[PDB]
Amino acid sequence: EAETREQKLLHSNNTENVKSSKKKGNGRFLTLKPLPDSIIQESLEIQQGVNPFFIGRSEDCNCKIEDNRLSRVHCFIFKKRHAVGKSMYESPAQGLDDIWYCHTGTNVSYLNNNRMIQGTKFLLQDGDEIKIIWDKNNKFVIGFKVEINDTTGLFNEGLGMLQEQRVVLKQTAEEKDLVKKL
Repeated sequence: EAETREQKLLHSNNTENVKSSKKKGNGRFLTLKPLPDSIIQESLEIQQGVNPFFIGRSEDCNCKIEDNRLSRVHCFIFKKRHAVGKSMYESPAQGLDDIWYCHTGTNVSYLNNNRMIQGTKFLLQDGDEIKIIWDKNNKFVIGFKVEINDTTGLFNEGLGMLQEQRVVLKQTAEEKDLVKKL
């Protein structure tokens, strides 16, 4: 209980939160945690792989990294079905969904160790510290930390199942003829 019962708004204690004042994870998959080394500092939340989740100096992106070096829609993250490797394989992965970091601005964004060169795409993983921007010449880096908290049906449960087999992939499908408009 908490209130006399039915008055401010209605029903059981805190209405047992049917619509729920609380929520957390109602459609969240990744929490972008920018660190202090990055001009940004806190934690963002990409909803269940918004697909796509742009990010840059233009709020038009699914997020906002307020960083001048960003050319508006500076970087462009995407999300889609894992899609098993083309050929061979034994147990595919129908369903699930992989993420795709893809820089599209005029500059370059990256993923821990893979430097993208605009209009480029790349795969993302859990705890994948990314860097929307990186200009050591004038002390300006956007250190970020991809933190997958859901991983419900996320293929590979988000955990970079590898040691060294994921390099930046140039654009594709014209930013899927959808991210190409930014």
